[PDB]
Amino acid sequence: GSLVLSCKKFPHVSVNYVVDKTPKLLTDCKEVHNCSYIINDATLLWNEASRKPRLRPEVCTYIKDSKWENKAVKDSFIGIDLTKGYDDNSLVILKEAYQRYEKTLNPEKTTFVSLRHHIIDIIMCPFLDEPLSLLMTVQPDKNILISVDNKKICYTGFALEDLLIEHELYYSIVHGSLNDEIDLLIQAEMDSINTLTDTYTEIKSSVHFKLGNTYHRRKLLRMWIQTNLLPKSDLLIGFRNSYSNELEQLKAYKIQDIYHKINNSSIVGKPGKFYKFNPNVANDWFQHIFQVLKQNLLLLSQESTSTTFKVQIDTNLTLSISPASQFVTAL
Repeated sequence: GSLVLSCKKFPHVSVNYVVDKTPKLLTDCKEVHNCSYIINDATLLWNEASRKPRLRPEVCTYIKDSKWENKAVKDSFIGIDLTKGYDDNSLVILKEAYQRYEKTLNPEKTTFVSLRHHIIDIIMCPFLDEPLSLLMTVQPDKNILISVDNKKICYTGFALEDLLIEHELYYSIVHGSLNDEIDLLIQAEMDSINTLTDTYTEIKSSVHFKLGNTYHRRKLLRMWIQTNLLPKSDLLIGFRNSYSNELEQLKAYKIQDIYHKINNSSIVGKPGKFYKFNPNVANDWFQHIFQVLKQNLLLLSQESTSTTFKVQIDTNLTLSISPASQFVTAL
């Protein structure tokens, strides 16, 4: 019924490996549906009916020209205290998205269905000092559903998005191939669209980067995995002054740009434990546990009455799978 399996010796490229072009985590990755969820109307508007959050035009223009139209516009973003005014269910949508796209899945492969956050968590295991715990359900159609079960920093993040974007949430449902045996159907929340480039733009709040600092290398790698799992997507980072909390600089990054910042023949020269946060090793790890997870969840599910399993991964990359009660549903 259960399984304990070490995955620490997973096949992977040298920790110092450098290649100029960023690798792709998924192949043939595409957006298959999108939807806006108006929370108070308990309504999902799909595709042509959804409302795409627009990245402010002054901001799209700033990104395109690498310069502000004028002082008035620049002073509406740069210098603003992202801390002003601080003293103040997702699994349901994934399942509707699955129902809408199921007929289109590849019956010859196992598809993992999940919110993007959990795919990122799984790829991040070798780069973290905390373990991972998730639920993975082998559905009767044999596809697998993944699920689960600092206030100031998080708030300046909402303020930054608030300031750059013209409640409600927006989601892109993407499909991609990981293996000759595995596909992924992922749900991702998109902060906005750059209307000039028709490109999703994910907004991140940050203090200037200190490569060398473990926390920042983790964030940069996560950022890279985050956009790399999508078909088209750019990053827009708002750096704030550490002391004043004022937005000091806005900087756009394409996937190749975040990639280059974390993979060079120069950054790879410094010592480090977590596989030196190499995006290429993350990619190898990605290819590995997903194949291990697929083979094993399928094997265990035939020989069991349980369709749901607790999936765990040590900080030593030891994988643990045990059946969860057939009388318990995690929503």
